[PDB]
Amino acid sequence: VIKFRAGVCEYNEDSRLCTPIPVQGEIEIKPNEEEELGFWDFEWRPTEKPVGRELDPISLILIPGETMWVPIKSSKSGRIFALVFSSNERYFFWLQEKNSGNLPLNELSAKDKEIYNKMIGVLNNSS
Repeated sequence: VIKFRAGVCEYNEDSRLCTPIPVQGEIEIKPNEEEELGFWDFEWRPTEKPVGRELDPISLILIPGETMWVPIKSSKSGRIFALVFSSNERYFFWLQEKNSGNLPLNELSAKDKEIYNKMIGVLNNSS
C-alpha cells in the first residue's frame, strides 16, 4: 500500500480557504483487504492532535463523482489538499514537511504532477 505524510487542514471552505495550523499524521491509501464498501479508504491517524480544530481518525471512502479533485484552492497558502466531499465528511490535508513541496503554486498539493496523476487515478478506479 501507498503511504503518505500529512496532517489535517481546517474543515473550512466558506471562502475556499483553510489555514495551516501545524500538526502531523499519516494517510494509508489502500483498496481495503476487506472490501466492505468496495472503495479506497484513506486511513488518517493523528500523530499530533489537531489544534484549532478537532478532526478524529477516519477511514474515508472516496466515492467517484461524489468526490471532486481540485489541486490547489489557496494562493496565500501552499500545500492544500482540496477534495469536495458530498455524502461524506470533508477532510482537507496539509503536508507536514516544510522542506518538501517547494514546487511552484499552480497545482501544489505536495508536488505538481504526481499528486494530480495519483488523485485522478482514484476517480478512474472504483476499487
